[PDB]
Amino acid sequence: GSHMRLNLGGAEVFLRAEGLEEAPGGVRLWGREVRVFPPFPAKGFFRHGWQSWSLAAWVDPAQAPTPLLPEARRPQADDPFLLEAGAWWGSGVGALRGPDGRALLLGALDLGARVLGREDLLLGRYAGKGGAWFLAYGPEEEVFAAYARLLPRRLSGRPPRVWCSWYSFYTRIGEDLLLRVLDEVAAFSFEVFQIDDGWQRALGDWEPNDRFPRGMAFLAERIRERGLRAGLWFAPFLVTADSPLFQKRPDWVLRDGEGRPVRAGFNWGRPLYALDAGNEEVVEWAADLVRKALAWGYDYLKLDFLYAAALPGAEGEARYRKAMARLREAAGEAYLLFCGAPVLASLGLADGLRVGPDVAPYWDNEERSFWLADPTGPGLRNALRSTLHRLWLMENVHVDPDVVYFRTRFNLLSPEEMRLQEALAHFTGFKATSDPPSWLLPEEKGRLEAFLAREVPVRRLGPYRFRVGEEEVDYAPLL
Amino acid sequence: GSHMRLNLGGAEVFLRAEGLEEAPGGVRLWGREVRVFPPFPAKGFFRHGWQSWSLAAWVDPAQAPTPLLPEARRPQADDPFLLEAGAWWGSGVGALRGPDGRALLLGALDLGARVLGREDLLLGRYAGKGGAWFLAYGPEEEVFAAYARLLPRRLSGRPPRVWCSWYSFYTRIGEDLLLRVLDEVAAFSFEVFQIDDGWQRALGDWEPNDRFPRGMAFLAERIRERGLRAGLWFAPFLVTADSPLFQKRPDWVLRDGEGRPVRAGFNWGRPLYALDAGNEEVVEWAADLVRKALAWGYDYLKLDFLYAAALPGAEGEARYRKAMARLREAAGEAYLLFCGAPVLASLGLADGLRVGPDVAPYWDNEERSFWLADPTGPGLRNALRSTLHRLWLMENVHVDPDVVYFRTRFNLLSPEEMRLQEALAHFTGFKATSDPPSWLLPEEKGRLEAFLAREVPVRRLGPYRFRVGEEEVDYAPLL
Amino acid sequence: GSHMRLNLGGAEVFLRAEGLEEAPGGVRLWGREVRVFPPFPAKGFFRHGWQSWSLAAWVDPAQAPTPLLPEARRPQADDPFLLEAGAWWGSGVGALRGPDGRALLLGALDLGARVLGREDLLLGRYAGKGGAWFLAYGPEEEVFAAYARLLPRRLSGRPPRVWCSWYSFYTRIGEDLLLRVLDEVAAFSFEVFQIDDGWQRALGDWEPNDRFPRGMAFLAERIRERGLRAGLWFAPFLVTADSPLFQKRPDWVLRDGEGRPVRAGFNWGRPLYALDAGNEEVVEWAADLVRKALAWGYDYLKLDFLYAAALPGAEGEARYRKAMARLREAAGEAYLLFCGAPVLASLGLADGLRVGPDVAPYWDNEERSFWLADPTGPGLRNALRSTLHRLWLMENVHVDPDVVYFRTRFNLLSPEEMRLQEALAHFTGFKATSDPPSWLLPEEKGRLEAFLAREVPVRRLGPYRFRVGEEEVDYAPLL
Amino acid sequence: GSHMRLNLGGAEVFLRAEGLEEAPGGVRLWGREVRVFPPFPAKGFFRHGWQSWSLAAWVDPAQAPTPLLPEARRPQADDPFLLEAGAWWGSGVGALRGPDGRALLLGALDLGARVLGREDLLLGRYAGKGGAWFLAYGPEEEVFAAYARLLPRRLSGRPPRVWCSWYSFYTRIGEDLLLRVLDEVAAFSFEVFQIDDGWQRALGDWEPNDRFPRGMAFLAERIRERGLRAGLWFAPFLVTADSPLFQKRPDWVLRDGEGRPVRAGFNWGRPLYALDAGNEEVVEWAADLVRKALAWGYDYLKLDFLYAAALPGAEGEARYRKAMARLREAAGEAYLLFCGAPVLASLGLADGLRVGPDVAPYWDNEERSFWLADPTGPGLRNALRSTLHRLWLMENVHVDPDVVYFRTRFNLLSPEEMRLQEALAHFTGFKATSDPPSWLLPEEKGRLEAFLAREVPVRRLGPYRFRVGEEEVDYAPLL
Ligand SMILES: O=[N+]([O-])c1ccc(O[C@H]2O[C@H](CO)[C@H](O)[C@H](O)[C@H]2O)cc1
Ligand SMILES: O=[N+]([O-])c1ccc(O[C@H]2O[C@H](CO)[C@H](O)[C@H](O)[C@H]2O)cc1
Ligand SMILES: O=[N+]([O-])c1ccc(O[C@H]2O[C@H](CO)[C@H](O)[C@H](O)[C@H]2O)cc1
Ligand SMILES: O=[N+]([O-])c1ccc(O[C@H]2O[C@H](CO)[C@H](O)[C@H](O)[C@H]2O)cc1
Repeated sequence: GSHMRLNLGGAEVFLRAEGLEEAPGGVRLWGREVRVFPPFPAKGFFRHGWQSWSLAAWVDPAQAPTPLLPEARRPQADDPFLLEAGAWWGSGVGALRGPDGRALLLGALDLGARVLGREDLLLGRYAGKGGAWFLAYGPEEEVFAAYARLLPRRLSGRPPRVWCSWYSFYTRIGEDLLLRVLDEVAAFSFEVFQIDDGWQRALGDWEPNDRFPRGMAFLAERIRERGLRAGLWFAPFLVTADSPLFQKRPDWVLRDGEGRPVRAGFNWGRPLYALDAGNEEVVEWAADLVRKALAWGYDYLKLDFLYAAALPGAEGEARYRKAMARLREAAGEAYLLFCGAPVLASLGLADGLRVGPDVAPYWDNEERSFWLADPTGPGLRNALRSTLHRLWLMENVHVDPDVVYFRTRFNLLSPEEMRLQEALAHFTGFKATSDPPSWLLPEEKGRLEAFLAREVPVRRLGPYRFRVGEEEVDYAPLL
Repeated sequence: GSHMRLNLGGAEVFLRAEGLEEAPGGVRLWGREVRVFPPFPAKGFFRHGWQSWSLAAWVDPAQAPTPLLPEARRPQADDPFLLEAGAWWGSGVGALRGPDGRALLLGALDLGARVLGREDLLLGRYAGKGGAWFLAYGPEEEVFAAYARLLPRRLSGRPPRVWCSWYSFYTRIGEDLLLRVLDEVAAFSFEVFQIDDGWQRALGDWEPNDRFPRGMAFLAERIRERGLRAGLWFAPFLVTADSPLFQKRPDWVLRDGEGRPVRAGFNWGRPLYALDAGNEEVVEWAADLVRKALAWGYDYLKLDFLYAAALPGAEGEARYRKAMARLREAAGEAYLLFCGAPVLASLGLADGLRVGPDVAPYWDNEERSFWLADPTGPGLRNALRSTLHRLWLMENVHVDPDVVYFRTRFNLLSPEEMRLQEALAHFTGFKATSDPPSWLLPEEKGRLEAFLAREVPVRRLGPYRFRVGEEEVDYAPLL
Repeated sequence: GSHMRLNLGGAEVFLRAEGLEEAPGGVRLWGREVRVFPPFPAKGFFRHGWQSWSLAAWVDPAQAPTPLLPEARRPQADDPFLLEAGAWWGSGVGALRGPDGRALLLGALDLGARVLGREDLLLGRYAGKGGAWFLAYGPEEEVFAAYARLLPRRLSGRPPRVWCSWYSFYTRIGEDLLLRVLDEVAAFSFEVFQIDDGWQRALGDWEPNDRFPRGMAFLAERIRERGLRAGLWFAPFLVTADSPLFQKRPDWVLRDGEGRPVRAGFNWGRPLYALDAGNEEVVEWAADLVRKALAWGYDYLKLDFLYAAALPGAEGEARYRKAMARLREAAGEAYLLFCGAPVLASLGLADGLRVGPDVAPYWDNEERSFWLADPTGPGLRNALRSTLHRLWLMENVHVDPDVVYFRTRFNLLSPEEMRLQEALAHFTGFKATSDPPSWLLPEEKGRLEAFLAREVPVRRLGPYRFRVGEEEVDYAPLL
Repeated sequence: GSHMRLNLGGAEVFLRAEGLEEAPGGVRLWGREVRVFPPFPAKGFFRHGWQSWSLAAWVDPAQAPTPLLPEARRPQADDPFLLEAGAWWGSGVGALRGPDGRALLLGALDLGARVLGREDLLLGRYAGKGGAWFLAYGPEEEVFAAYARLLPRRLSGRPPRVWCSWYSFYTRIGEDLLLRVLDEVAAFSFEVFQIDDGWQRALGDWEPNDRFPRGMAFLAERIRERGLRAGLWFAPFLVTADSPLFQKRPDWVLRDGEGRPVRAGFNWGRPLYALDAGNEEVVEWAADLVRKALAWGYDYLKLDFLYAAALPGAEGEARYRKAMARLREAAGEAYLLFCGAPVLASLGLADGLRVGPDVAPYWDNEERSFWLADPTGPGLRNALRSTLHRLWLMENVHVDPDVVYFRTRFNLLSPEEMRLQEALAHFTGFKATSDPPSWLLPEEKGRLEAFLAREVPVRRLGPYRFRVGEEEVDYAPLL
């Protein structure tokens, strides 16, 4: 639309927008597409990925992006559009970095936007109908905090302290094994005992399998008989070809313009498919999973692979928001942890939000991060990189950096590496682990109990430097 | 739209169009697209190039068009569309030639139209919204003459006689050098002393450089103190990546739909870019250049590379014509010579129009003409060929065939070749040279003054046969 | 050459070869190429990899072989030929498996031979000039055992018990650290303390680095002062572009026919190159390294990346065997452990031979095994698989299955997985670990010493069933 | 073959050769292929083209060569092999440049060699049978002068002073026109009046055409009636499809292994073909051209396009030498100027040798040099670049830099540009022009007569700096 001139952060900025208003910290723009030109040579672009596991990092806009491999896995890495592109696109918000350490930020205030970054331009484009934008120029942390104020919030007190079954036993869980672990776990200051992936018969068959013979409502009662809330994991909108639901209700599968199932990724050794979050029947079967778990005794729910409800990217965020809005009301005031979730379109609905890739018992699988050009794989470095670039969302949701390791048995991480993750859990307030206590040395049990029981003050000094208690922790070598 | 039958030129012509009425010399059609069927086996297509340097010739529609190389130079050679297509498209007007030397001519009367030629069809397509057409069948000269009278005019008496700095010193000009030449030239019957490319600091920095220390107003006053008008050259809408304005106003660059600068070609050893001529702030800045030049004392302006204001082709003619309209008037009654310009969309705005490629001190550069298949390169043969096929515009504008050579020093043209170009200058009456008189032999100093200072009577007897004075110049060998 | 008929193993076998005579357990053939036709529908091909880390398994010859990725790593994975071909080729020996669990085995008795497998043919081709073959049909174990007895032996009593620095500290080793560990390790029933990769300044600069200030003779004397022999690791024929010797002696680099250095793969983040092992000046410089190490006080040498001396595959085995022959003897009666080595061309020269990929503190890296289709990467599953299919070499060399893990700290293996690897160490009798005892729990310190210090009796009952002590270890699930 | 160590120029040098002897200035090597490794990081490679027009220049061995276009023209640019290659090959001699301004030179002493240049290697490879090499390390000018001493010589006094018809009239010559020019030319101190291309009926029809009605023996008599030797131009081994000879003797055409004519280039608007210099009939018909011209009165012969006798490159040099050996004896002690000739294989037979591309009346046709990546096209810069890098041959033949311009009429060159060429004619002693005296201004006539009549002392200071008389001329900006 119209060419406009503006004074922002003591700089002259030129832009193209259909309308412009004032706003706290910067300005409000309107238009299906807006173009914002930096008053400097731009050295960095803030490339914000789409969902939890997606790369969030400052990148060189000059050099070209590297294709992520294998193609089967892109639907579970990012917005399919941001990866097929030969240019640098991001989801929702972008930012260019001036030579003085300040950032020109362009951020959507409605669903379904993307931002393009070149060294001379920030271009915002709504996939569907137009919408509002926020534009700001200033120090890096102020412009991101100013942007966060203008998005939905949902801050439910302080985030609980969770013991999570995933990052030790993975899918090899079982009612007998978790009963024993529950006994040792209840001696520590946790608030929630969360069962992760491994209890269900199949994706879409969310009923206990052979290794949970007394069902899920039994387990949750023993968990609360120990003064602990019971948490359960679902991938509500995910399905495989082998799932009974996929053949019993073929009209529930999300299909493209030719009726082929939309590809949703590759995991558990199998191609993944999505249930159609636009189908009101499906959204109800999904909300019914929430209430079936609440009836079972669980008041903490880990809703995973949530990008499947928003495929194929920006274009699907409006369906996604409608569908998670219904699950949100079905859950009442149960805790909802969004995982693999479209990050910005979850604000206001989620209670905690995973903001990076899976931690893992290792720093980096170089085969996946480097040879396959996939920074969304499990790994402590991949986890930390994106989480550091999403902490500005602590204003809007409990930010989940993922679990913290204290064990050295059955873990390749170094003690220095482990303290980097521990320090972000302090900073966000989100404290979880998957460490079985019988895997902890006595020295390590004590670190875990001190970690849960004390609120350690922590301060941000710069983008990668923190003061945790009185230690100074620096993350800048990581990148 | 509708199918129609017609008696045109005593033959029966089938045509498809939305409307039809009578017109001096043929008929007017209406329609975004129109189709005309020749009542003969068409043996030639008149392929009319977009801009001054584009090819304008009769072509064999049977044989395919050769790609022009290198690809980077295509935007400065023609409408990009006419060079990507695998068929014969023309800009504005096309014609089919019968076995009796008569032409079936279809020509747009509004901006933004191309014409396709096969031996069995003339198709006319407006890029933008629809418009009117002129269809006519008769002798070659009358149908083109008839077409001309329905297009805008601006015939401002007789064209001035110009001494031009380009075709001798190229960019290696300076204040002291041109003062020395001004002294020599002022002894001949010139009316304009015009400083060409070479005085400016950079494209988009239209202020004098280190070799014009006393500035450009000084130089105009020195020129007027000899009874001459002062001419100046601009390329207003052209810009390079190293130009200061490309960095200081990146929002003025003409960008495609993903924010990339659209390429305007390759000259002065660098890639070329365009300022956006639909950006009203750009048009007034360009209009200001005209005012600054008038204020400096110049009342003859060579505006060059004007295609850059009409990229990406027929689709840009609307934005172009308006931007040139604002220039046409900041100029008042100054003389505007249009160079590298969309030919038909300039009519009624220019006083003078280049209609062929640059002349050069040589007949043809076979490496660019043949091996790179680029007939828009500098060369006397290239220049004559497009000029001869656009003489029919002489009642709409001063038709500039480019400068005439009289020197044999620092020139590879033969005498026979030089007198072809002289002849066309007599015919159009646009008389210009670049020869420094100190480079001239006493013989040649005489022919130069003989040429400038009496009006030789000149007659067209064929498409490529001419009687100038009494000389029967025949241009049929060259094509 | 000639067509032949034969009674082998009570079945009638057609074969083509230049010569034939009797042999213990089958027949000897002669010929540069020989062809053998199975008297059955062959349901499996034994694909024998070239070097220690190459794949050695039974494969379905019907289904095509998957390309190994990335291409840069192919020279360190196998004979380059076996990875470029679209058929199933093996190194030295192949076998076809009948429906009755019996094998038709063809195996070269000289250097430089490959064996091709289809379900209808065993073809054996010498790369260089011709040689002799062993053909045999019978039970799987006896034909491989029979093949073994015709190849060179060097069985030097019992294999020493080694503490190895690699699978705990990797390259981050130093004098002070290994002194601390030497103290802890010297309390267990080890015989060799072996310093692995990490002491050297660079590949081809085999002098101590900044972290071994007192040098390597010092460290050997400290090791012997505890009643241990001192081991040292070299990669003698490997070199990187930044290695000083790559610059100071460019004539020692192994070059192709146009003078380009032949690539040896990609490790330590850099491209790998080879020193030319047909360059006698190189072989003596490499022989000098052995002498220098003996002079320093080391009498156990792990010679690694030995494939670099045999590039580009079967064609290099002649140059390799001679270069290893000169090393075998500068070593005198020192113990030579061959790693990354051409398996069959090492026999009679090595005292010990790695026969599988590296073990790792994890079962499998699915990104390298599956998605990059590289079974030569580090991993316990990869290690067991090639080791089980080369146990038949135990009467020719000490068969090293790689180190055994007892720690659970800094290790992702399960206990069940660890005892698979322990079992194979008992079976071969090659006992080694890398666990720093300070990393061990009191339980694990006990099993380590139990493991080192009494000889457990061990029996093979199947190809993948074993009785170690009394445990009936079954390896059939993993393949 | 054998690895050898050597002390050369006070440096240790390593090489691979079959034999080594001592030799003045360096050493003599033997072998079909030799490899020489620099004792420094190499910054430049001396890439020596094959024939007169071929590029001779120092190049960056690190960056890749650019394909020369169009493919039709490669046979007349260089050895077809040096252009098809993805590496840097040269004809006959190569050299690597140390950081101190010294050169390691490897040069063939027999026919049909090429030299490869990498930053770490100089590789010599004889196409046919093996041969001798010269190897030297030292200052750049000494090693090239040392190499030249070991090649054939033929120094016939001082080179004549020639007036040549080519670089003014080109093919548009004629007996009447040249008679007039002969009259003005004889007033100056020339020794030879040479008729160039344009007198013959066709390639292979070496008889006077319509514009020489009194034949060639007439013209040569009038030339000597003015005290001047008469010189004539031939392309003896060249033919086009249109030539009477090409159809009358199809068995004379040089054909490949399928009987197709070998492509020899593209000139005079037509594809070029070669007569087979291996065919003894052809070599005689060619020697007969020499004697037919001597019978006519001409004692100076310009034998052009001589690469056709040596196609397809190094492999054809032995035929070429045999065939020019016969023409050399047929010519007796007539002067033979070799043009378009294989440079090193002509030594000993030619009297003067063109060592670079055609001069032209312009500095550079950027369309051919840059867009078509063809530095062998006509042009003063292209001429100078190769000639400067071949002056070391003044020891072995009269080195022809090509004609010198003095006119400014019908010439685009600048006076500064013209003096660069004039200075190389002084330096070599080879003085020629094509300037018709009636095209010279009086000032310019006087420069020409002073140029012919005085021997100006000239001195080489460095690779690109000369002292001509007392002026210092610097060529280094050129490259
Ligand atoms: O690289 N991937 O495609 C990929 C990333 C993460 C992942 O784990 C998610 O699912 C797990 C349960 O299956 C855990 O709940 C975990 O906490 C989740 O974040 C699975 C696959
Ligand atoms: O790309 N080409 O084919 C091409 C480049 C430059 C050119 O010259 C135009 O700009 C010149 C100033 O630079 C002169 O004013 C000249 O009179 C103009 O016509 C013509 C053609
Ligand atoms: O490319 N690979 O698949 C690969 C790289 C290294 C490696 O380790 C070998 O070298 C190591 C030292 O760097 C250890 O000594 C180890 O014991 C050796 O076997 C094995 C395989
Ligand atoms: O770029 N080419 O392919 C090309 C180079 C030189 C050339 O000229 C040679 O032939 C001329 C006569 O035809 C003159 O004798 C001249 O002196 C010769 O050097 C012709 C073509």
